[PDB]
Amino acid sequence: EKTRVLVVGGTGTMGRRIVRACLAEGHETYVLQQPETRVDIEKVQLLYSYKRLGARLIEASFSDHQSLVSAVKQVDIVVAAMSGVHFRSHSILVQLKLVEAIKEAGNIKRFLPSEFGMDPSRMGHAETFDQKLEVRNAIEAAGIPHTYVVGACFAAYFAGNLSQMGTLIPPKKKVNIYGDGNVKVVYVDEDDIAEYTAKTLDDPRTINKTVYVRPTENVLTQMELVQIWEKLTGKELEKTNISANDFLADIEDKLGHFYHIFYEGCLTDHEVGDDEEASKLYPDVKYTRMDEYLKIFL
Amino acid sequence: KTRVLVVGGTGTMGRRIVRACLAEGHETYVLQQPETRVDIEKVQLLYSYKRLGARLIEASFSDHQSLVSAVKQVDIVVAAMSGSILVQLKLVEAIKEAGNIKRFLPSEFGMDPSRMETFDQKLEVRNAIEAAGIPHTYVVGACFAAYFAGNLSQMGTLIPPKKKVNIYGDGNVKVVYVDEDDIAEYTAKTLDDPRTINKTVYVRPTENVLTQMELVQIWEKLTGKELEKTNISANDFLALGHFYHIFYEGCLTDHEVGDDEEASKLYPDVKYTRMDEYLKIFL
Repeated sequence: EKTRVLVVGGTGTMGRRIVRACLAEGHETYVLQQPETRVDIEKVQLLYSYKRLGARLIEASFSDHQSLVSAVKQVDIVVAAMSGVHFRSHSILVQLKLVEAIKEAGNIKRFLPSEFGMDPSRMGHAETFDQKLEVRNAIEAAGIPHTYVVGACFAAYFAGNLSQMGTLIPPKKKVNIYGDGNVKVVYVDEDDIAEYTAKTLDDPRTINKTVYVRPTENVLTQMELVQIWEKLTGKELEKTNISANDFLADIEDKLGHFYHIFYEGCLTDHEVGDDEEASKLYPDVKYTRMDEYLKIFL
Repeated sequence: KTRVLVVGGTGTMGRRIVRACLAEGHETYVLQQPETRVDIEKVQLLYSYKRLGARLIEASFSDHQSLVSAVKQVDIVVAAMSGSILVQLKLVEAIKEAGNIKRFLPSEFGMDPSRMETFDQKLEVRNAIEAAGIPHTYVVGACFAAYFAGNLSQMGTLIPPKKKVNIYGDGNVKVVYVDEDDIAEYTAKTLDDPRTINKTVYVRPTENVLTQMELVQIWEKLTGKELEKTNISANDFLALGHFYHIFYEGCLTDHEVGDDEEASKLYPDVKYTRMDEYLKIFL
């Protein structure tokens, strides 16, 4: 009656939260560990800390198809979390090795690919979305049941820096505001994305569906967010409004993923049913409001 | 209540010291240099310290006055380098200029550079420390278990061998194997202990003075399997560097230490991790 979950990418920013959420939810949790992590002091100490909490380590490589199928047949569900900072420009596409291994094994009840972000296929008029769309097309062709978890703006990347580029912590005097800071955004603590992911991966209501992560009180414009900050610090920030016009679309150096969120409005340009939204399907997840999220920075 | 500034608090050894200081009750400070603000792993780490009670001090190593400013906020400075050992000299000159530091522990937790390229560097740092007048403690004398024990002292890996193990020599050369968290804990009990001021403290928990063969058979008792041993002579050992002094010349226990200078006897309430227990997580 307990679900066996394999987390692929268990040592990344988002991967490690999913490993810990799956353990906190009672899942028998398996963590893919590649051959090349036996020389990496922080990856070994990280992987073996999951073991202390009950996880299991299964070694396999992505280049080695039999070790991948040998790996996914020890589990019921596969979650991939393969984007950001310990990954590469194309390691989303490496999930096609996983889909081809999952189909050969036949036992997989669900596959949750690396999707935690803007819903691609809402992005036909803008590549990250093409790699994620190609991984979905392979999932669906192979007949693997899926959940896509989408719709979130990572708080460590857009909230803790007041949506400032160039930094991950609040600025001391200035803040650039995009447009009129009037575009609604969905700032979410990545731990909440991970907890929602671990509650949904075996919920029968979400099989072969998309699950939007939009906890209501954290739907917030950028100026509403920096006003949660200004209030906490008691200090009003100097605000340069940046117009849609001012367009780095040319050969300086970076994204313009920012333009999709803070100008297009594309995280909140589509109402969500309460049968498609994570805060509503899992109301027991006391998600982190952004006034509490930011307090750690004062 | 001692205040402690931990320089290098995001390294593998620094981060254990920050947590050991906070656990002992010290008022622990960690530097956050300006290069940190784009690095997500350092940022998660640093603010995970704030959540446990530590305070961050913004400063940079190329701006002398913020280091001076940073060491004035605190009584004791512990450096732990893993990120370059000679940047402790800039630290030494700021600690001179601020004059308020009761004690400096420089980055030294490996093997003692008086037996003794990183030791010309550790000794240059010591001579700056003692030229400058700064009361000091040198915590030395240990093989970190994550580099020499979990792998049963195999090179190229950090997890134990499946079926073949290499034995250096007869494997009857005594080595000292210490969990790095006990190095951090000892480092936290010692930084303000009146007896270790201007002394050198040896981390040599007696039950973890082991030959490589004795360690390989702590593993053989846990698993109940015998590994295939290939004995590798001194001369066959050819391309650390450091493996040859530790395992063929026995550098870690040429000198027998007194109970006045050794952490497990100065602090016997520290129930250090034995290798029969450190290795359990790998089965």
